[PDB]
Amino acid sequence: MKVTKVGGISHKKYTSEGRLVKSESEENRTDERLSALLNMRLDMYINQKRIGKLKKFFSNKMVYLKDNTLSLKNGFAVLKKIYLNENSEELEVFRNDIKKKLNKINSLKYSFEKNKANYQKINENNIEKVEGKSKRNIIYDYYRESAKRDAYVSNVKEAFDKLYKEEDIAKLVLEIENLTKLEKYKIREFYHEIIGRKNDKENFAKIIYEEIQNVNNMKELIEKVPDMSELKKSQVFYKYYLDKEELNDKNIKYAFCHFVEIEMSQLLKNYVYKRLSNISNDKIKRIFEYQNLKKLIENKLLNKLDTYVRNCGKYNYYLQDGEIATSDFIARNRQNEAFLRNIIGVSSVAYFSLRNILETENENDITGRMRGKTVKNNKGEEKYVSGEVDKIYNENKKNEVKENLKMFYSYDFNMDNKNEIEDFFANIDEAISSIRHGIVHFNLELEGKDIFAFKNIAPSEISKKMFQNEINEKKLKLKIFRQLNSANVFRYLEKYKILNYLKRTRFEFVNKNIPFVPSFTKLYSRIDDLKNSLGIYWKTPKTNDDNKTKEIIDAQIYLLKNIYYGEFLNYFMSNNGNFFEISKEIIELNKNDKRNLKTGFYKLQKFEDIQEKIPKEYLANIQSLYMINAGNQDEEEKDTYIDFIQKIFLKGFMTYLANNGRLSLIYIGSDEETNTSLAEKKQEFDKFLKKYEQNNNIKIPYEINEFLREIKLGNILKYTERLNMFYLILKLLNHKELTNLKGSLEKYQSANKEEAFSDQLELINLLNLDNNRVTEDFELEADEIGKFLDFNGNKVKDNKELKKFDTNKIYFDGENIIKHRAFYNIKKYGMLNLLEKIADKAGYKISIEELKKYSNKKNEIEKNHKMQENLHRKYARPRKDEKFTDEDYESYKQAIENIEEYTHLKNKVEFNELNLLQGLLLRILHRLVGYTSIWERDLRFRLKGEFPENQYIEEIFNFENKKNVKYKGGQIVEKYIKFYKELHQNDEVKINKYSSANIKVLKQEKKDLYIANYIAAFNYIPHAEISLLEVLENLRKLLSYDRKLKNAVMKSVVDILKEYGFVATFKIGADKKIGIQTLESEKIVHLKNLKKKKLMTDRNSEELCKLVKIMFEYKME
RNA sequence: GGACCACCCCAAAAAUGAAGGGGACUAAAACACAAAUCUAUCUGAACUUCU
Repeated sequence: MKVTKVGGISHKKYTSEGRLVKSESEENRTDERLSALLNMRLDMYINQKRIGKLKKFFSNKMVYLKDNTLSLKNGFAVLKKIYLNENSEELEVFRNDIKKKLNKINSLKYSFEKNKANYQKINENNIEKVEGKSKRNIIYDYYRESAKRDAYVSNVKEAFDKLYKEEDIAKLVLEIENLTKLEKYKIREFYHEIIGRKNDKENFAKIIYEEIQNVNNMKELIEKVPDMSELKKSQVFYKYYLDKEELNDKNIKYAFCHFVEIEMSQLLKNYVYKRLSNISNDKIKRIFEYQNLKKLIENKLLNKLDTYVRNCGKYNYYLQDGEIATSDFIARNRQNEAFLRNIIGVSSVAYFSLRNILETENENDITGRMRGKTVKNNKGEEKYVSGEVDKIYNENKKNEVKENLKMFYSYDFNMDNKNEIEDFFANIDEAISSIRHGIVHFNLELEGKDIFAFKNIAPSEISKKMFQNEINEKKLKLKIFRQLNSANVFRYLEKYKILNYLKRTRFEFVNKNIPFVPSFTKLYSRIDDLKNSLGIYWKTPKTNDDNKTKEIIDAQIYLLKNIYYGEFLNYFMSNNGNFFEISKEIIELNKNDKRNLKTGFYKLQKFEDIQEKIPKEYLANIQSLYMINAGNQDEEEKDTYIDFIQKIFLKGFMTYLANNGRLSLIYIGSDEETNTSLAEKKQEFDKFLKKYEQNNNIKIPYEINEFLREIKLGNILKYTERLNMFYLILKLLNHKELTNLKGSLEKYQSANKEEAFSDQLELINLLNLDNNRVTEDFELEADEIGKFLDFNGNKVKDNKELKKFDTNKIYFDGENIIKHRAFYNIKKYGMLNLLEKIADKAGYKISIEELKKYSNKKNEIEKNHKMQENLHRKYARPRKDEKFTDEDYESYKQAIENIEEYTHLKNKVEFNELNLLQGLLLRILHRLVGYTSIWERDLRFRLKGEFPENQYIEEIFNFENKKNVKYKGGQIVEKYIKFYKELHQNDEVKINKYSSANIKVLKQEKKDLYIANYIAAFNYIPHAEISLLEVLENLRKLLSYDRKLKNAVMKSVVDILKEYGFVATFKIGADKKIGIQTLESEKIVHLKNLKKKKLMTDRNSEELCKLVKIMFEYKME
């Protein structure tokens, strides 16, 4: 019986009591909802025809008691009178079950009132510490210090041994294995015999409640009532005497037999009672054996102790004198703390992209250095430091640094200046340290707009000139023009069809601060699916070429996309406009649909009670309902809150596209006699743009300038100085982190209800016209292609041998390079000599006969891909004969087997499997940074929670800093280890665990705490001297303080492997060590109906599937 | 040490059903103008409807 998450209501805890709260207003809804749940649904109260019809009848009928009346509500002998549609003497049968329903509601009503806000900053002897006020947090605050931690473990072991006696558990493990279904009560009623409730309710329940009223002291109650159970005496001390008695070492032991009994009950509710669950039967052996169970419960109370101490440190920076942490505070706090862990992550990628752009052989980072400034010696006071930008000019890498600078920036550098460039790398490195110090100074003052302030940083002569040549209104016109050309618009439209387009649609480049809008891709893809379900009148372009259709749709998307973000979202979100005209329409289109008029079970019924009076506030209510009902649906689904919100922005867009009034975008697209006249138009303009990247200010031809005269822009940033440094960070970022940085700045604005990065998000969108997808005229040294190719068993290195290698000239084709898109990302992040070593171990090479088979099968896919689409059409919509007999089935099987063995073979010689491998290795390493950033935030929280004094702890978590008294030099791990040694100076072996001889094994193997500097600096990527399965091993050792993070390491790695089409079965041995048992590429099922003949056509090739398993296991030497 | 196959919080006279609830409160995800294609689509309830 779910109580919350049903309207907009949710349990939100407050100062005086916890409260059921309708989404926005803080009024009490606890009495309103719990009176509404006080009803007996009459289908409970009961092959598939008589049963299935009666359940639909009595689900409408509810039996409630308002007020002490048995009247029924619309949605045995007394049950049939309702079925024959025909008072109080009859319905008194149900009060036996409604009194059990009433007592559940009164117990839940008291369950919400005690779930109140706990954490309160206090001020005892001039230090600001945070304590809990709840009954449990009084126990955790007693054992808060690290000295009393061993007494906390012993009291759990003492309480566990008084409740569970090694054969009561041993019989209880047997009953969990020896059930399948409907036998839960035998486990349950035996477990109540272990606790002993039958000699508790019947002997002490009514006795002890009288004596609580008299003696008002636990010491006097035990003297008054002797011979209590050790668990019952533990329960009374928790409820009636824990708030108001002082905690001695003798009376602290009463609270632990109740804390252990909760944990054993929570294990039964998850692994026995509810759903069993779907996990295993081998899991149960690991959980419930007595020596494992005694270890697991104390490994779970020590988790709950450490989350308290971590919360007392987290709520010490974020809270004033002065305040109690209500759920309004806590939820806003988490969305600001998740903001910080995304800016720590964006400065770890920006270091990493600055290490590839300036190739360091040491892979050792970065201060201080990257400009030449001398410093005084101990003797003589005369030296010159080793600046890495001056290490260019010793190795003469300036032909290669300028090559790496071109991939990130597209500015024409001149390495002969060499003082202008060393000032440019200073302004990149000072910009990353500026947002690094912003994380520190978002503690004393909660203003996130000042972490991108970039104060006291003057831009270079390059970075000023580079920014103004990417903002001014003439250059943005030649990026709109490049996006129009690259989307094949000039080839599939007439000249006046697009001049009429450019006179109307304006290009902004304004964030508009609207939450939860769908992207237009993922919304264009729904059109042909939803075309019949909604009154759309659209025609997706269909042509018999299927490479022409991909290029018309790529022009169909881009032309409608600038309508969607530019003109549409200003119309569709103004208070004048049709938002609720469409929102009430789609709820009616689902209600008045067929087969929902049969049974009124349409899914959009839970939206009809929402009005909200504003289209912008309506989304913030739907996006609030979405965030509270995430994680309920399994497999998961097309989720309702996103599916409903994609219908509004697609019905409303196609209504905005019909009314006023451009609708010639359908027939783009149609006149084949026109496309002959525009066939070479894309080639003439692309030849111009390659002459534009070689030199900008040449000349603009007349046919170019007729488009550029009409392209209109919304807003220009006008060059403030602090955006100049924020631009240099964003060019050092891939697309996945750049949208995470786009998302985290939007979620900061919607959480704090202010606009603070509206100048920053406007500059992210001026990088949204920069992704070119024909990337990026980089050089392709032909030796570097040929480390993956084997010409007669040897790597092709000579450029003449590459022409000798192939014949069909899908490679070299002199005198040029075919320049595949896969080698862009593998070289920008290179990670190019690494994937040589992985491919050499796995034998992944491009054979001659395997490349020769490519050009044979390439002239056969167009026969196979067309024949697959034709036979699939007989399967989906026959409409004529109700055929697709078995002779069509076997012909469809041989069609998709040939597409499968070609697409696996196309992706190998087009290097798309290396672009998938590089995309997979880097996606894992960008995710594991996000766990070491949680570790850095939760490291200062445990230390500030343990020690509210000792202000030197904050001096650990600084990054230059020149101010520190005790911990001067080093990064976080190098300064934490000397904090750890001077704290445990009397408690070896813990010093010798971090001793200077032990630390060399600890650092080289990247064990317990040196994996944090290893992951966050991306030190895997040049050499990989420790494998991923040992990085993931050492990260779970690092995150062992928090169990929800130690468990979510492997869950986030399996889910990354599942996005790239792999099903991973890891094994974790008896030693803490991870190995892959099996990888399989996930099966694309064809013909999902007909229930017997599926085809399973796996996505990634088996040769790539082996090659990923080597990548996790690859270690240097 | 065994992840994937979470975690935390509140509820013990009557109301021993702790056989219950809660969590944007806490992680994982999801949402976002990168990419990638061979999975009919569309309704629904804990396989079943559709033109």
